[PDB]
Amino acid sequence: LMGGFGMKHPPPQILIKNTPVPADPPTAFNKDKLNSFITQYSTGQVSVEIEWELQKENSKRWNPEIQYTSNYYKSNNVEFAVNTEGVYSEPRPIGTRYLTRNL
Amino acid sequence: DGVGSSSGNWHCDSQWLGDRVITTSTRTWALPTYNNHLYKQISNSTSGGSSNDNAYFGYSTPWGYFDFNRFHCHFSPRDWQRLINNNWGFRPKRLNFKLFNIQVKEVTDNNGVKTIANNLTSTVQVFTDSDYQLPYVLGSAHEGCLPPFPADVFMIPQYGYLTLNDGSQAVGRSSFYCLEYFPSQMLRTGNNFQFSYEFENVPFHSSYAHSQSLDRLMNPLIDQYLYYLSKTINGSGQNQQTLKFSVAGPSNMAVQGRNYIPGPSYRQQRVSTTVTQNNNSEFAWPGASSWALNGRNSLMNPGPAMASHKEGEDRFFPLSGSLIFGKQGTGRDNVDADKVMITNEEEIKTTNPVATESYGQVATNHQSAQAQAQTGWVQNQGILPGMVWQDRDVYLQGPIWAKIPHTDGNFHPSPLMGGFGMKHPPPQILIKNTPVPADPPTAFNKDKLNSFITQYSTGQVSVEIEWELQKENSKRWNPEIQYTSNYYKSNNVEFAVNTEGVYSEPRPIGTRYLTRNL
Amino acid sequence: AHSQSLDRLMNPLIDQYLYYLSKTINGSGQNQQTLKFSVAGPSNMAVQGRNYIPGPSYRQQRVSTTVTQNNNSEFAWPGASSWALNGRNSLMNPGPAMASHKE
Repeated sequence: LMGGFGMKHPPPQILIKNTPVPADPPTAFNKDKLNSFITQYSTGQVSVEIEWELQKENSKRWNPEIQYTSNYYKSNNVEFAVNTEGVYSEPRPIGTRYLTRNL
Repeated sequence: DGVGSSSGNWHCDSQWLGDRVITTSTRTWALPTYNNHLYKQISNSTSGGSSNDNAYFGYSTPWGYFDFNRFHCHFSPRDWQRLINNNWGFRPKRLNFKLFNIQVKEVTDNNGVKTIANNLTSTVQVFTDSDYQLPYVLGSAHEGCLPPFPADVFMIPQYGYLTLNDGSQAVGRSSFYCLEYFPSQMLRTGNNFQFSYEFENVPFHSSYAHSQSLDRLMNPLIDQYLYYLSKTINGSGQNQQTLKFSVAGPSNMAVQGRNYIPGPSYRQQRVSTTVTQNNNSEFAWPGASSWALNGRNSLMNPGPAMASHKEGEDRFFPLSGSLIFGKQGTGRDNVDADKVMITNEEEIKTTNPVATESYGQVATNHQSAQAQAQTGWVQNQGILPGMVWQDRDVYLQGPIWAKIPHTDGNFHPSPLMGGFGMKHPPPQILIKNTPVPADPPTAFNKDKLNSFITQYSTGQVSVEIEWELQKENSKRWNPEIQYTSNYYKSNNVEFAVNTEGVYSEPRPIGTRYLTRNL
Repeated sequence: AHSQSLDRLMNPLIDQYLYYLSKTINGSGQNQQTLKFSVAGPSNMAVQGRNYIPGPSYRQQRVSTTVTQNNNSEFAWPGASSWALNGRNSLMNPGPAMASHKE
């Protein structure tokens, strides 16, 4: 209902955890579990590539279509570009529907 | 191999085939340094020990060991439910053990602030005792097991043993085992350990109850062709004597003849969970069934497997004859009855005598015209040819196996506590992190180095067991009893984690639900 | 021989996860009754649970090689353990193998 492609078996969840490394155990044995651990974190890179299948416009329309454009008028910033403080901001939501087909 | 490559993957799954189960488990362990790398000759005289029954002598070692032999280590509550509801019996077949992803850490404590650093060159040394040349600790049900919940990190328990003694002194037959005196495998980060083991043939543990008792084996419709002595008295009055006989039949059972008799019994004292019904006195030690060995009275915990109570009376339990488990976070000493988990043995009422009752009754004397027939009570009955019994039941919290002591003879060497007795159980895995000494002095000294680096190690253990199953063949019509989670709403989920992150098992789960014919 | 006894099979360092009934009496005085439990451990052995028990026994009469410590009477035949078969009392020589003396 929100949008997208419903699937019985969507792409699976990737769960990640950094394994616990405990601090020094006491010398005398204790039944209880170890609640003292080393403060720790991890870092890396993820690559996600998707292969998409396209359906090309076959339209026999005469007059020109509507398209999505960046309006030319001058502005303090560039849309879909970084700020002066280094902040990336998307100005407006972009739908998928511009080209037309016959009903 | 190397520092930056992992020694092994985490594999925790369990796969159910038709006749066979394979349960893999993986945990994270932490191994400290024990006894400052020393063997310290522990004995009762070190602290207290003013009673001869409590006298002991032994040695404590820097080594530590893996004890995985409780059931909750290898089974989740769901894999246990799936097991005991669908199957009559089981037994282990193979065992496979792995140590991997070892990490050794140095600790420096200065000015109260402490920095834990990583030693890449340090080793940890581990061996399995395959020839059973060491005192076998595992079968005694001591703490230190792999936690039941896979997310817990557990400490490895210290190894130590006891030998002969007279009081606290050592008798000349006492043995001393140096564990350094065995070949072991030394592992750095990037080394991994493994071994395989095959369980010797053990009879299937029977997970079933009986759908008929031992004293009703009979066709209720038909008479017996054998007689009994019904009437020894002609009538009231003097000199009235006759021998009348009668066909044993459905009208009068319990006088019929039958081919088999219930198992042996050693009576236990009866104590009620209701407070006021118990006596006002201390009967705990004094009124308890014990067995004496060499002047020492060893109280008799779990003895011959016997029905804990009779019929619908659950108020009472045998003093020492039942297993008692603690709940989560239960205190050490003087725990109230509500925090302990008392186990219920009543499933064996059919083949076994009640633990708190006499096995039977025997005639004391010869009767005669002068002498009346007098009968005494049998408190204990050792065995008779033709007896039939069953072993004590298996739980999630209870031990999987034990070691049958090597001796000239043993009768039915099934462990009194529970599980699978074996002459050659799966071997002990002992582990120690090798000593790294601090800076030696410059001038040579004869004495051994007593100054070491504070150090500990960490890693993962994988233990997979291959189990053999005996499937239910039952032709019963009506539905079985099964083990269920009761549906009613509650603040928490049973066999699930708390709000503080604590995992707790609410109740002990026996193995016996399905029934078979006696 | 055996280098360890049957009632010491255990790790002296570690506790048992099984309990026993330690205290049946709340305190001195009337109507004081409670069931207290305790972990069986190195402090109190001989109350621990254990998987095996010692062999069978048929009691024999005790007689001392020191003369004066024995009783003054004839207990040889009368006070001796026997087994009767078909009206005959066969005195029980070497029966179940049992330790001759204690400590």
